[PDB]
Amino acid sequence: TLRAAVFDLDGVLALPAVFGVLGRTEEALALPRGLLNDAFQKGGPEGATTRLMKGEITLSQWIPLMEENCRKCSETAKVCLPKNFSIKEIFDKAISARKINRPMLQAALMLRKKGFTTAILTNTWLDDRAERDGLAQLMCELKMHFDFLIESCQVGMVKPEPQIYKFLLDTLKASPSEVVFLDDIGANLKPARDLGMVTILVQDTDTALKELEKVTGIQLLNTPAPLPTSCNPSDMSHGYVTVKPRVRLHFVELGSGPAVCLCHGFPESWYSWRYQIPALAQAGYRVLAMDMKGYGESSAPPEIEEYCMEVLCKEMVTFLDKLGLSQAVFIGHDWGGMLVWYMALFYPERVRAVASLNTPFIPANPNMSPLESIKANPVFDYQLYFQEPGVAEAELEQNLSRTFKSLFRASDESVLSMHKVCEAGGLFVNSPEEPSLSRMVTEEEIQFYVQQFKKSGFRGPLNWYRNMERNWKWACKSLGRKILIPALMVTAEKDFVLVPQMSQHMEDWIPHLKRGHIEDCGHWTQMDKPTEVNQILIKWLDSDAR
Amino acid sequence: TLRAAVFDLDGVLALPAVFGVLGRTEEALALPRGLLNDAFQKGGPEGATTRLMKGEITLSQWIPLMEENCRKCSETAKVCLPKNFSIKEIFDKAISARKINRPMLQAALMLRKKGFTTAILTNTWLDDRAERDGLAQLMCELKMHFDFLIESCQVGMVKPEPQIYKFLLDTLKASPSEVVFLDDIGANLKPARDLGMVTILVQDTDTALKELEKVTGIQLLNTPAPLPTSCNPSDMSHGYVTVKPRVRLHFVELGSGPAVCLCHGFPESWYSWRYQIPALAQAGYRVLAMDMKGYGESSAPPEIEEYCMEVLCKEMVTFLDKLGLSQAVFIGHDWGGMLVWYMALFYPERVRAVASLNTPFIPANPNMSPLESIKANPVFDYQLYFQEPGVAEAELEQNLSRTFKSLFRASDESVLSMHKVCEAGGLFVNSPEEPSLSRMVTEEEIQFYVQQFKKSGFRGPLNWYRNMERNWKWACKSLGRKILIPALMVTAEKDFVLVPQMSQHMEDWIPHLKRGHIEDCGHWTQMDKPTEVNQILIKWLDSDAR
Ligand SMILES: COc1ccc(NC(=O)Nc2cccc(-c3ncn(C[C@@H]4CCCO4)c3-c3nc4c(N)ncnc4s3)c2)cc1
Ligand SMILES: COc1ccc(NC(=O)Nc2cccc(-c3ncn(C[C@@H]4CCCO4)c3-c3nc4c(N)ncnc4s3)c2)cc1
Repeated sequence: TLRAAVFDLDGVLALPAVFGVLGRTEEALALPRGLLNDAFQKGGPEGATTRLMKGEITLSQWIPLMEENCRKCSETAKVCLPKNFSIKEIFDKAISARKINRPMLQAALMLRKKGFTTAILTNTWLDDRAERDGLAQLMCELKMHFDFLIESCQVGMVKPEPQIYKFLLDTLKASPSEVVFLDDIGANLKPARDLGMVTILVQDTDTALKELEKVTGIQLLNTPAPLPTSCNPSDMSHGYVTVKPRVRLHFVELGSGPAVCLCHGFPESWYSWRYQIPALAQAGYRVLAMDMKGYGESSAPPEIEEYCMEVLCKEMVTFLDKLGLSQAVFIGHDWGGMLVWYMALFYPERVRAVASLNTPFIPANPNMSPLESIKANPVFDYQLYFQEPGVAEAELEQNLSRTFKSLFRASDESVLSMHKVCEAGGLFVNSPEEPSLSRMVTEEEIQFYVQQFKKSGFRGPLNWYRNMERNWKWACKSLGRKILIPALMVTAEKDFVLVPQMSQHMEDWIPHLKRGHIEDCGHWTQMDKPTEVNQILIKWLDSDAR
Repeated sequence: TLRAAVFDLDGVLALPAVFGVLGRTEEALALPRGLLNDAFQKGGPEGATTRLMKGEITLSQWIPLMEENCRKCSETAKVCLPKNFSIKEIFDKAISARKINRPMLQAALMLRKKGFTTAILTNTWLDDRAERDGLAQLMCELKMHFDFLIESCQVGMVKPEPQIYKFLLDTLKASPSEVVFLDDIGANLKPARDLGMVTILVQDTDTALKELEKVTGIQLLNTPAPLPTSCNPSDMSHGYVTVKPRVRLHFVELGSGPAVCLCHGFPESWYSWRYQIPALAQAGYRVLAMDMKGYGESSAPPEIEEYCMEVLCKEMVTFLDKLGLSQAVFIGHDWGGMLVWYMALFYPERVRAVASLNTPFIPANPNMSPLESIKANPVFDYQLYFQEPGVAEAELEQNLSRTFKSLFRASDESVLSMHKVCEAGGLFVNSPEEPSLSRMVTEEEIQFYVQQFKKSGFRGPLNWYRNMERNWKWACKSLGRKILIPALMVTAEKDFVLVPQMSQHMEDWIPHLKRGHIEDCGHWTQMDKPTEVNQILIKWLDSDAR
């Protein structure tokens, strides 16, 4: 019968409770017990605090009124408030110290994953303090995970008034018996109970979650570590820049701070960074997740030479110019990782820092043709298969769902055996018509890639491999250079195409190179090990990129 | 015969010349005259500096080589270099001190305006220093104003090599006699002259521009103050956010730094901010120029209530949520100015600072109907004309070019007389069928507005005026509040609709309100006085918004 879960903010989704700081202050300043809490609730439904919680006045208008109540209370109690007593200081510190209650958020996230409608119902204020951004940032992080956020100061009603509960029920489109309501204030829980809602008085989080698990029949405690937050394509800001007459680049954009340009590989999408986008934005960065040239909503001209590294890099520099960005940190994976090393070598003034997942930096051999190197290693046979225009396109485009389900597999999921691809006559000749779904992806996520690839197919993406000679000639111009800007190389233990050992000599050309290494990780780094990718990238960004 | 102008960077488009710092350093450290300049050019075409200028090595690889040449030169000269002599420090300071030569840039801008192809040809380096962003920012500001930027380190050729001149001519698609080439180095001018180009040796800017004016036949010196840089719609980054199922918001985005959300008025576009967008981005802000709901590429649902302030504000808060922005500075003009005051009153935690052009903040009268106030003032008669759905739409949509040419007029250009609009039967009844073009706009800029309005017409825009009662009821909830966040009110002397005196009591509700005032400025503030709007906004942003 239960299908909705409602959470309070202070003392439930965020700890320590801002309210509990009035008690801590009394103790720290040796004031009479309850003095501050009494001045706070002074006047009850007609008092200054209710006016604040209903949105009649702002927090900065409330501060002097709370101070006057504090003076009145101290007078009656026959005590003196200290020399430099400040309600502003006390509240600034309390609000700043209040952080998200991670296990409570995890429980809300699990209930919503299981089909519950979730909401935050809170008695809050209109915050106009100079330091208001901290609270704004917290409310943003929290709210994205819920169906509804109901704030007393916006609705002009306050808990425990019965009208706010009828408003919640109307917002939820649910009858009281269908709702679990969690609150740390027993008085605010009473009208929900009186209406017939399941109520949980929250003291310690663990007990509250045990009651929540018992009543919902859903495992919320001791659960496995969840995946980082992903992206819903229709909820993102989509950006479009024309870099030249027939070429436009599409990107997804989230967050504020230093620009972080994410560059996917083959045959991928901006969506390959879905687990990184929210995390990097939350870490204090402005994420620009590209659809590389030839992919998704970006233009896909047919000509091979439109996909040589020199032109791709020139376009990424134009992309920055048109957005008015002097620099970006460039993070690439696979072919994207190759491009980012080239951006660092040719346009260091535009590259704040550079990081590559899997793709090593190997200097060009000015004596050997690049095709000779590919022929020497049996693992790179698929690249010769990719050479003849039309051959790989026909195979990869034949059945899109089959293509992505065969490609996107974890290291233990029987990934494509790429030896003798040319001899066999294709990539999927020993592959099932209907592959099983990898643990890394949902059916819906595969259908997103299928839909994206319906627009342009595989011509542009395969063209990235068709400029060996052109790329070699351009790379030779960089032979006397070193990469001296901040650089990170992330190796994936079980990537059998871009093996960790291929990166071993990078320090000869990148002396200050920093590294990351991910164990039990295949080629599809971002979706294989998203938590670890996020951990490595955020740590390096905060230390080396600002 | 002349149709192309080529400019050097160091000593021509940027001053003081980075090269002249070697001489200043010798003088300041009392080193033998020419010692540093000699170590700099040591080895000539085979030396370290040519390798740097050709892109063989980066600036950070060059620094130790220059230091070794400095040691060799001092040895031969029988002198000692000082205790803490640093080539890095010297160059960091020289590059940072180098600023754009504004009169040279103005001359290039005028020549391009008159149909010249313009280019920058420069001997430069691959900058990987920790402080490289300063130079990146300068190159970005400069390059946008030119057809081509040719950098020695990217082309692998250097002035005075004849190949770079043949490459320039091929890039320009011009014969030498058609080209003016300006350089501060006589040796680098010689091959252009030998090819038959018009050459100008640049010492002082004034003399160089007198020679340039004489040879081109174009007034470049003593010219009137130019307009700020505008926007070419096809060169901007275009962003799109779905705020709810049937509503998407479009915006143009430029720059990095604190988010600045520009909100246009009626019946306008993001393009109404064209002179502000480049200037604010250059000032160190991330500009988000909206197409407000009902306009341009943003959705335009037909329902009146979709355009009440409460819903418009809720959507702008959702817009911030989806972009991952905790706050933005909100700057509005006209109806946009009305919305920004409402954002400050209802969502102060999301508003970094608020500024309005022309639109005052007038608290709601809880005793009088908003329609009663409009009827009391004859100037607001056009608002009653705007009430009946369909009437104003038919008149404004009849001839789009006529609508915008009649509307967009400076204070001295016989703007619409809005008295007895209802009695007359319309806005344009006493207006010509073919209005003259205002000095504020080009024919092309009018056709941009015409094209934008072809999509949705005037229904959504007029609906902003159709929520008087709803807006009044919502505004009454804010009657006990004050705006205590940073606020700027900009009045326009000759706006006869939004008169400066209408803002006179704003300090009663916004005690710390800052002001700007623009004389001889009509209603269309941004295009009437763009230089002054930019000056007022940048000054206030830098002082009050970060
Ligand atoms: C079947 O589905 C797939 C999907 C993705 C891939 N991934 C790739 O093919 N990744 C990729 C991306 C970019 C370059 C390479 C690559 N594969 C082989 N080499 C050859 C080098 C040369 C000597 C040692 O290995 C390179 C590289 N190309 C370059 C280059 N052009 N410049 C610099 N370093 C390298 S490494 C691979 C493979 C199969
Ligand atoms: C014919 O082409 C045009 C193009 C643009 C305009 N511009 C406007 O109509 N601007 C505009 C925008 C927003 C509000 C108003 C406005 N016009 C009259 N009042 C009435 C006030 C009330 C008492 C004194 O004047 C208001 C305002 N509406 C509000 C509101 N709803 N809330 C708060 N303050 C105001 S001022 C005007 C006019 C003709």
